[PDB]
Amino acid sequence: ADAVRRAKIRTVQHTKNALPFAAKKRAAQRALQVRRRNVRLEMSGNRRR
RNA sequence: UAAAUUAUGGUCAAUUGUUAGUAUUCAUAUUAAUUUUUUUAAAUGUUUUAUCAUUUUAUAAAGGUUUAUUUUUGAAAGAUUUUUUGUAUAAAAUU
Ligand SMILES: [Mg+2]
Repeated sequence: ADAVRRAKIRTVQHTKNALPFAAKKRAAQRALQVRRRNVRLEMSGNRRR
């Protein structure tokens, strides 16, 4: 009975903390995102002849 | 071919753990799997001016390809001084 109780709140905390955890791990990657690639400029740069 | 010189009148050792620094496993370690994790969907407001203008704002990517590199006198710094003057443009060297 308690093993299902441990499994229930782990999925309950996952539904609540899906949105705020996705914002912090996005901002943690943006600090390491020095000189991101612009993909629409490389695809327009390959189009030029 | 110098021929054994004669108080042997001083023996009682070494080890108390304190070091002038590349040290070797042909089978173990590095790689991918038994395991990876987390995101991202473009379409964009730099600003002051004397106003249809003028003053300040000098290294984004792909492509093409390089033996090598750095420092403006000029703009600013910057001053009760002033000449667009204050030695920047080069060499050796190693695919
Ligand atoms: Mg000056």
